Amino acid sequence: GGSVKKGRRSRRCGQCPGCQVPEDCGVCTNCLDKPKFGGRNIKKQCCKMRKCQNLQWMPSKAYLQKQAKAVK
Ligand SMILES: [Zn+2]
Ligand SMILES: [Zn+2]
Repeated sequence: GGSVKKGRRSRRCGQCPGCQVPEDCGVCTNCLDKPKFGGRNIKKQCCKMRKCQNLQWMPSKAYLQKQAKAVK
């Protein structure tokens, strides 16, 4: 259930508004959903301000399963 299926490889940049947030903004639905923000840690979702904006993506190869290694 928590595995990649209809998606591709993605890696957050690490220098955007999202990646620069190591804490909970405390004002977005996700954060406010936390007890410390009045919530109840029931929704405990990814902070809207934390979610990366720019990540490295690449086409999937689960359907092709081609080869791209140093065959020898
Ligand atoms: Zn937030
Ligand atoms: Zn980022």
